[PDB]
Amino acid sequence: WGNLGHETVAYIAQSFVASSTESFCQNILGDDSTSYLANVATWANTYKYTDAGEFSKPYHFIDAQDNPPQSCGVDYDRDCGSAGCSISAIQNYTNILLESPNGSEALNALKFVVHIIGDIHQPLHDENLEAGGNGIDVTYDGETTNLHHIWDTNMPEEAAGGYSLSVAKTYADLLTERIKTGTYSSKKDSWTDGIDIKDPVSTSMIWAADANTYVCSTVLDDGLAYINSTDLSGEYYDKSQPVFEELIAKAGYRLAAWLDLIASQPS
Ligand SMILES: Nc1ccn([C@H]2C[C@H](O)[C@@H](CO)O2)c(=O)n1
Ligand SMILES: Nc1ccn([C@H]2C[C@H](O)[C@@H](CO)O2)c(=O)n1
Ligand SMILES: *[C@@H]1O[C@H](CO)[C@@H](O)[C@H](O)[C@H]1NC(C)=O
Ligand SMILES: *[C@@H]1O[C@H](CO)[C@@H](O)[C@H](O)[C@H]1NC(C)=O
Ligand SMILES: [Zn+2]
Ligand SMILES: [Zn+2]
Ligand SMILES: [Zn+2]
Repeated sequence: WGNLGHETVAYIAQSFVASSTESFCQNILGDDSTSYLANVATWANTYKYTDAGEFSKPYHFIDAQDNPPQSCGVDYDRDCGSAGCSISAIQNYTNILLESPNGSEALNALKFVVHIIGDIHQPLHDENLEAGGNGIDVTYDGETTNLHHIWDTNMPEEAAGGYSLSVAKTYADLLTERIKTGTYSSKKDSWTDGIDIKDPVSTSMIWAADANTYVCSTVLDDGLAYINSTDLSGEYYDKSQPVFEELIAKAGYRLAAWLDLIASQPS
């Protein structure tokens, strides 16, 4: 996701974590504002463009070698690669937070988890084709961009009605209400099925597989000729919106569940 998506995911998580989980995170982050998760939700992106953080670029995605839009699937051994991926990074950073929650590595590990649980839920972060759709040129409301970018940024910003942190907070609260009492309330019990703090690979693979199904159903089902030749702010947007909204909601809810687990380990 772009900044709006990541900040939305983070504000949703802040709405669902336990009070002790909140304190646990605020201490690690050295940020006790009411935007504590949202303030750091883009850090991993910032960091990957620095000298020290270049190595972490591959941690934002898993390049699933599947066959969309006819068939989708993610396979950890097949797809992660020797440079690491979203799934191997969730393992590494979760385990840092379990083994050394007070240590010097906990700050970055937490910021990585917050960002990467978000990124896993963006379907094109679970797809090899043309570098997660970066290589696919599109027109969006008259602007030339690419397919990955519209999923990350153009479409969520359009749906949220902006890009600022305060817009993110309002979008988060909309989606949060959908979870508590609205259209997602009968789905959310299934959203933490299979979650296991002792098996970050399996757990994050559930989420990656889930987002990946949308590559076939939604992202690419019109086919590449349609996508090359049509302005995607029309019908493509209209059918994309409910999918990215639900996936952002899931990302937030799952991030909160995972943070609760990490924060509750005895010591
Ligand atoms: N194989 C790839 C390559 C890049 N990206 C993401 C991370 C990059 O910062 C962004 C570029 O728009 O897309 C992706 O998800 N999959
Ligand atoms: N994430 C972003 C960043 C910028 N802009 C647009 C609106 C801003 O006014 C302009 C900045 O030059 O670009 C946008 O819509 N989304
Ligand atoms: C785990 O995280 C640390 C700190 O960013 C990094 O040095 C290391 O290479 C990572 N290990 C794996 C296996 O991803
Ligand atoms: C997109 O259009 C360009 C130029 O019209 C052409 O080179 C290319 O083959 C097209 N790609 C697809 C998948 O239609
Ligand atoms: Zn992102
Ligand atoms: Zn992206
Ligand atoms: Zn990222």
